[PDB]
Amino acid sequence: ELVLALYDYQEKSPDEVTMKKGDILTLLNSTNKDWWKVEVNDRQGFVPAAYVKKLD
Repeated sequence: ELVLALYDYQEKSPDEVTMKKGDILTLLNSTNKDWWKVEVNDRQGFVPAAYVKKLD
């Protein structure tokens, strides 16, 4: 399942990942209402669910 970064997000903790607006990410875990685990290129970690949008 693919998602679109709606906004830039810079990582602020060791479970997080940095993404840039318009980036296309792989949705890994949408279990948490607030933080979704995504893959941005080679790196995986959590971003705000609200800053990404399911395409798929």
